[PDB]
Amino acid sequence: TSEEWQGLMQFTLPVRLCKEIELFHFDIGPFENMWPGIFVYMVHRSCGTSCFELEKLCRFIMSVKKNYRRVPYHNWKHAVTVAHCMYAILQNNHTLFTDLERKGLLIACLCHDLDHRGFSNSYLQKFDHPLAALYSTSTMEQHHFSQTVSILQLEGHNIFSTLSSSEYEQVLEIIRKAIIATDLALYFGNRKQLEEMYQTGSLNLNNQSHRDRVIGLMMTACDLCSVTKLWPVTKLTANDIYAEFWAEGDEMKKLGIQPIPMMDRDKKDEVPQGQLGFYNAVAIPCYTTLTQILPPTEPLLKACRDNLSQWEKVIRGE
Amino acid sequence: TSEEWQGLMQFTLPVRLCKEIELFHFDIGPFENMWPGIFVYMVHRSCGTSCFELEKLCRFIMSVKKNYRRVPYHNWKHAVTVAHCMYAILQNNHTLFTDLERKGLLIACLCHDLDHRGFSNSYLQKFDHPLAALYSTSTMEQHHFSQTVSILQLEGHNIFSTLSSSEYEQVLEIIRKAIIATDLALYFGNRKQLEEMYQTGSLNLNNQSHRDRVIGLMMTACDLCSVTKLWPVTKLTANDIYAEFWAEGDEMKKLGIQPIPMMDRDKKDEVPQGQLGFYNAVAIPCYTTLTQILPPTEPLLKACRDNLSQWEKVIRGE
Amino acid sequence: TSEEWQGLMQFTLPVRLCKEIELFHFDIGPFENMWPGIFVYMVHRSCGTSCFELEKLCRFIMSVKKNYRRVPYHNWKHAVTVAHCMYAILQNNHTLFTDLERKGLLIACLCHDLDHRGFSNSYLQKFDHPLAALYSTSTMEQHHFSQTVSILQLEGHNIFSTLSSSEYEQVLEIIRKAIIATDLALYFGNRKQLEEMYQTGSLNLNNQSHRDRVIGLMMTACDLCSVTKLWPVTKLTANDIYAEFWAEGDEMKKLGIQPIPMMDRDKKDEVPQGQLGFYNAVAIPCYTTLTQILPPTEPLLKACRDNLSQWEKVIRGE
Ligand SMILES: COc1cc2nncc(-c3cnc(N4CCC(C(C)(C)O)CC4)c(C)c3)c2cc1OC
Ligand SMILES: COc1cc2nncc(-c3cnc(N4CCC(C(C)(C)O)CC4)c(C)c3)c2cc1OC
Ligand SMILES: COc1cc2nncc(-c3cnc(N4CCC(C(C)(C)O)CC4)c(C)c3)c2cc1OC
Ligand SMILES: [Zn+2]
Ligand SMILES: [Zn+2]
Ligand SMILES: [Zn+2]
Ligand SMILES: [Zn+2]
Ligand SMILES: [Zn+2]
Ligand SMILES: [Zn+2]
Repeated sequence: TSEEWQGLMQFTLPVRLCKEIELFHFDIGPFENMWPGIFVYMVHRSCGTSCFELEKLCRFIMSVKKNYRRVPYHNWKHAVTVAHCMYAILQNNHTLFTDLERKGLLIACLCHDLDHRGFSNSYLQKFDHPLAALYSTSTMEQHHFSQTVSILQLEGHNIFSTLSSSEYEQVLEIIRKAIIATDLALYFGNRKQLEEMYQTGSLNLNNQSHRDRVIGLMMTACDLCSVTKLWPVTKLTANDIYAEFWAEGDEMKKLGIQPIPMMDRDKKDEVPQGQLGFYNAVAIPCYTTLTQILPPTEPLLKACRDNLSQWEKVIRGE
Repeated sequence: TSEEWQGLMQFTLPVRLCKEIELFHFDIGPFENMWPGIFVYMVHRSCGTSCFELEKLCRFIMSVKKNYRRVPYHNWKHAVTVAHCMYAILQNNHTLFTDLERKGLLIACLCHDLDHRGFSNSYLQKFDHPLAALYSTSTMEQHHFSQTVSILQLEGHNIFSTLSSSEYEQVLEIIRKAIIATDLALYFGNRKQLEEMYQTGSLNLNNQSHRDRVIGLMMTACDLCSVTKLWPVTKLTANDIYAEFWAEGDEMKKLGIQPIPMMDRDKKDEVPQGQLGFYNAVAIPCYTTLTQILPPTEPLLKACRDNLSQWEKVIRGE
Repeated sequence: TSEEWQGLMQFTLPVRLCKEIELFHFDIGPFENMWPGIFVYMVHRSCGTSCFELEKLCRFIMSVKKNYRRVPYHNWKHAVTVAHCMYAILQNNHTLFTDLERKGLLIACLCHDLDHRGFSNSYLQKFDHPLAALYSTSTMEQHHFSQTVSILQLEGHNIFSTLSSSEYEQVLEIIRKAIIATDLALYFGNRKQLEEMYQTGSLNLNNQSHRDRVIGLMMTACDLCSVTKLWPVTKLTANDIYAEFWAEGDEMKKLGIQPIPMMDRDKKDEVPQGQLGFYNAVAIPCYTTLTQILPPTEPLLKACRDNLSQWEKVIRGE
């Protein structure tokens, strides 16, 4: 049979990639046509060679790719990079997650920014975009999930077709919650709640609502993982992130609204301080809390701390 | 019937766009997939919901879009922007124009830069481009009109198929004259003639040759409308315009010909003075004459004057 | 018949292009859709109007075009530019080459960088790219030839189908050797061998191994021809070349490896000196040796010397 042939197959990457893909700070490289193979490899090791029908999975991946746009940062590369961070979290916390959760989270990560234009929810609201009228909160993230479902509904694209309806509904809920959690506006309340539950000892991974929160934080951690790479990667990725911010800032000015300094290309000198503020208020607390809840995710925090030191070095002019 | 269903339909934009589209200084935004809807809305309000068969119009628009190139300034965005300026002129001078003229001018504006490479007529002549051998004068503009006719001749693309042959020939003439008028080399003689006719009182909109001239000036005014937007839009658009000039300047240097300072990227410091010269010699007289002939177009002149003040502010280092 | 109709046809370029295409320092221009016609013209003058079936040749050219990537320098424009330099060498040494060699070398030049990503062999090795595992030496060049053969094997794409098998095998060998010779790592040993054979008088164009070497040097000379154009072209092309180097340098840093100064975007100030070093160690000796072997290629050397003087002028701050 088809599932039998797939059970005998072994997907391999080049030697260097096989070794370094296990590292949290792994970079997926500039060869776009290798990314699908990298994702499939990650799925095979974390879930198993029989989790998805290979032909369907490849079809799904290429359709997802086609629905990411040619923008500086929120592109196809970002999707696969976020998926890799989730892979590393899953592999280092392997006894914690179900089969469905492992399937769902890698797929959710790949799909989490589908059809992103490179603008924030705030801009869409201010521009009075049709999407903002349809989704009052988490505008883009609700759209990302809608795009995911549309791709799954295409002929030969339902990678979950072997699941029972019960399991199908469960994995789609996992995916929906995970994608919505990537709305950074929801992160602040989530981390604060998780911190309180961790300190009191009420935090229980057997409680579904607690579990959803932890997954939500994992999604933030993966989404922000540019700050957890080695310095050369972290610095170069920041260029792409700010390219998008400045473009939004330009568009804000066109609406007659002065953008925040983060999005203003006339205030490039304020970036190092802005980075310091971002690490202190967002990135460091994210990985600190995640490390508390999941100690094997420690390397993410260490790398984030190291990049913080590097930005401080920039500020001093060193 | 089909025309009956269309008569009952109402096309609407988001609330902010409905309000601000009526403003001369409106910016169409960075969401490309909203531009076709914006154009259709403008056609519906200025001409009527029964001027074009909707399915044919949409097919036509997408084909026009496909025939604009990915260049910094003479692109699909420019086409829709010029069309909007014409919409605002038409709406504020609504008793003056026939049904055919309103149809023709919006379509002419959308098609006026079809297949533009981002190079001027002068460069094509000097490079000895096949187009320059075919069209000795108004080289690109003659090509734009030829592209328009080619699109109209495609199956299911003749948006004027309901017109009589007499009316069809009239609208195509309106379109041809309007597109040729966007050759800025022809503007100087046209404005000068219009100024003389306005001062003597010989200018008569009932005279076809006079009428053609006024339409020609309207086309220049719409074509140049970047200088009539608010300062943030005007300044950012100037970046795109000069990107193309510098690219042509590079190509001129490759032919062994020193380009004019306007096209020389080594002389970026001369841009503010070059802008002052452009407003004084071209933009201000254009909108001054247009305002004299059509007083409701006044906001274009006011905005042009304000941008002139801003460029003077740049020169002073303020 | 079909070959008879083609024998009566005459392909012509615009007047300026017909004249200036014969010059070694000719620039092909920014009009992409004219490049196929330029190549066909060169083939017709150097080989003959009956060397290729026109319909097959055009199909082949468009497929080759489709398999070049949108990279700063190793793109479709580079392919046609290298082909032009070969055309000029062939035309000025017209009694030396067979029909097969003229066919082969122009096609080899057009195909010599097929599917280039803008990265060197060294980067692919260090990234552990699948291609490096398959081709241990001349990694990209072996891939370029493989892409060439794949295009020729497509239906209606075998432009050499009229050749006998013997001749077909000969032209494919000419093409293979020529493409492999564009590996600049192989150039240094080749030029050194040719210099020794020239000085002793052992160099004999009737010896196949000697002939292969000379063709190899011709391929280097054509590949590097940016340094043989007039200064404005040479300077602007250098921008594209370094754009690719800096991108590779960024990727090297992402692997945790400090790149050589040539590829480091933080060391832009070292470029003029790097250019001086490149001309002295690579470009000048290449064209000096080529001019010794083929005196009519002299203009390439003169232009290279002139560009060397220009870079020295930059260093002095003049
Ligand atoms: C590496 O640096 C960053 C990475 C990042 N990665 N992902 C997301 C962001 C980022 C994206 N947007 C953010 N917002 C959006 C809303 C904006 C307001 C609400 C003021 O419109 C506040 C800032 C914030 C705070 C961060 C982010 C920001 C970064 O620097 C500020
Ligand atoms: C906002 O600034 C401009 C907007 C513009 N929008 N549209 C068109 C132009 C522009 C385009 N080209 C122009 N020409 C072309 C011919 C050129 C010669 C004839 C010397 O080759 C003279 C300048 C001129 C004078 C203006 C134009 C120029 C502008 O600044 C000079
Ligand atoms: C116009 O300037 C150049 C044109 C060029 N055109 N083609 C190729 C190159 C070029 C491409 N790569 C080169 N290498 C690749 C290997 C690299 C090592 C082996 C150190 O990785 C040494 C430099 C070298 C020496 C030259 C080249 C380099 C140039 O400047 C250095
Ligand atoms: Zn997102
Ligand atoms: Zn994201
Ligand atoms: Zn034009
Ligand atoms: Zn225009
Ligand atoms: Zn090469
Ligand atoms: Zn090459």
